Amino acid sequence: IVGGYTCGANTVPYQVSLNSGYHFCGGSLINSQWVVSAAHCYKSGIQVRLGEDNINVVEGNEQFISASKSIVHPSYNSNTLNNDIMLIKLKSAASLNSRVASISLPTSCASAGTQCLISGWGNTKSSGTSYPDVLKCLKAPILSDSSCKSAYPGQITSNMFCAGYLEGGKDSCQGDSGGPVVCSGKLQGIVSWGSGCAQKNKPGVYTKVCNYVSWIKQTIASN
Ligand SMILES: NCc1cccc(-n2cccc2)c1
Ligand SMILES: [Ca+2]
Repeated sequence: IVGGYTCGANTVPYQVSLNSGYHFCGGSLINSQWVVSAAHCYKSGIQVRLGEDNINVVEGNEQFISASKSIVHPSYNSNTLNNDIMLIKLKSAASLNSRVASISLPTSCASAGTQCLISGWGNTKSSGTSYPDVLKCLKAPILSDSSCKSAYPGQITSNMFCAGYLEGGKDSCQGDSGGPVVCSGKLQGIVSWGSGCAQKNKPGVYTKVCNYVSWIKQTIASN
């Protein structure tokens, strides 16, 4: 997160860190056994880390649970990043509490102008490289489809939306991938892609979660 703020420990209780020897992506806990992330975060040997603030220090509220299965969306295209969504099942159910909690799926899509919270342990620099230990947060509005398409000609599908600031300075970044965009207490987006970070006229692009609720529910119901 570039141009954000320190969230505060366990203030984003649905935020997970995906770890394969090191943090590599964010995710969102959607029930005791399931995490939603980006398809471009797919790899084998994933441990889901819940209740994290400082990802380099065991602070006492963590739960570390290995993935038993990952399910990349059947229509994910890694070239265009269309359908950039994946489900991860935990080997055992997380113990839910005030600091480890699921986030609700949307019942409808959120409109341009809606204020959202984007979070993660990604790069905090727009030019350089600096990775934080503690969770960073950014309040950002959803941008109009037209402005999103104008920013990225030929690249925005119906499964994507832009959020952030066309002036730059405030954005998600490398390592925030797969993490949450939460608006009005619903998971509306997944950190997906962009062109660099916090650059003028290059806002963050996010997987449009409301398009996938049926797939998520049915997949969970049979797996
Ligand atoms: N600024 C949007 C964004 C989201 C997720 C990742 C990246 N990124 C990947 C490499 C460099 C930036 C950007
Ligand atoms: Ca920790």
